[PDB]
Amino acid sequence: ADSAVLFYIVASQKKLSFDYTPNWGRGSPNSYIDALTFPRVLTNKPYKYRVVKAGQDLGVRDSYSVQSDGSQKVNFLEYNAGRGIADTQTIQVYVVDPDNGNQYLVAQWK
Amino acid sequence: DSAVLFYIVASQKKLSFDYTPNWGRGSPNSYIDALTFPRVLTNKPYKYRVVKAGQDLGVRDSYSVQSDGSQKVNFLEYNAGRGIADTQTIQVYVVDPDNGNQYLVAQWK
Amino acid sequence: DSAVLFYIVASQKKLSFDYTPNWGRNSYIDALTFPRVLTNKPYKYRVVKAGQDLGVRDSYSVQSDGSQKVNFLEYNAGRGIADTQTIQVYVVDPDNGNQYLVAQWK
Amino acid sequence: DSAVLFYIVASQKKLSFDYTPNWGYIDALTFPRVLTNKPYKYRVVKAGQDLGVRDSYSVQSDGSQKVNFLEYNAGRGIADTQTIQVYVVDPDNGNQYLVAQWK
Repeated sequence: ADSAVLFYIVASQKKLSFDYTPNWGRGSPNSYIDALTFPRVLTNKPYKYRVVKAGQDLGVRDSYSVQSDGSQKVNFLEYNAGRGIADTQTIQVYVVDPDNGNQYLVAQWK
Repeated sequence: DSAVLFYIVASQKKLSFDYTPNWGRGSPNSYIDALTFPRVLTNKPYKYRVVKAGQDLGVRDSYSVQSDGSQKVNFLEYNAGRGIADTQTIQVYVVDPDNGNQYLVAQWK
Repeated sequence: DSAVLFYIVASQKKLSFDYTPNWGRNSYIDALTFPRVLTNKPYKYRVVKAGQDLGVRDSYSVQSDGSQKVNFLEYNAGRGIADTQTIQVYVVDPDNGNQYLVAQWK
Repeated sequence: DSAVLFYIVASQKKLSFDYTPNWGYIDALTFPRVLTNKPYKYRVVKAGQDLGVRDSYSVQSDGSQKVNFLEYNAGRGIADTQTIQVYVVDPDNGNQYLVAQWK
């Protein structure tokens, strides 16, 4: 039951809109996923992203900048030494809170 | 409160809401007779409880969520057909139909 | 819901509470006691009997052993409530007037 | 934060925990009474450097759990000069929450 939390948020911020519907970008070949873009990301803090590939923590990188349409791109090339991630691997993407370094899963591939 | 927001993101990828209060005024202008929210949450058919100057006016049935996402709370339905004099504090609570929990969403003075 | 739990651990490193409802019965329910209530704010309680809002009353003191008792005689014009009906008990937040369910009978 | 406190009260009506950091050169961190709803792991970060995750020691009968920094720092304690952050790791999603900090 998550109404108590939702309205804890409404209490703090009356007007809020976000969209973390995952857009998985595919390089060449299509087998590989090389990016993830969110249509509308939270902007209260300059969040960072951590990527996990098949159980391997690829660490934290600087975020690409929120674009004027509110979207943000995570470029997996920046985390994976210049290579896409084969789509048979599970990919986890975390937001990292800059204040305490907390990590929250926001996207998962398979 | 980042931990709570992303708890919401975890369960609800895409969410938009707007409870910026639009205080309606009858005639005379001194009286507030309504409150309108531009875009309410719709996951549950919430209702509204109104407290006028510390007096609990109780719960009533919600007006319809309109096609633009808006929802109106008519204080005439809580205050026996009179607006609320703007010198009184007004508290509006959403009521959770599952457990009857109450959460403040708008406050006049 | 682990994010929320550790949000609490974050704000408050050490915490113990116990709201396991001890109902006071022998067919009418005359009271409800909680072994260990939260004490960060002086909470009041609102009681609803079989859907009927009996409203808010002033709280009894938290006892030395951390317990607090809600006496339904103060809410129901001096009368117990028959187990027939569903009793809901809400904590009332004195800051904003919010209320959260914390106990239910049937 | 009362709204969230009582949401926890709602989900579990009886609960006690104690994460007041017992620091023991700092070799280790002990928590008198950890949550046990999941089998949490811990991640350590030293002076900004991610030491990563290690398997957890068993929760003691008195509810306490010990994090041993020798397992995270290649057999060496951490000098109190540096800031140590300690995160619980949620085994379901891999989320991490800060639960202790040294300066």
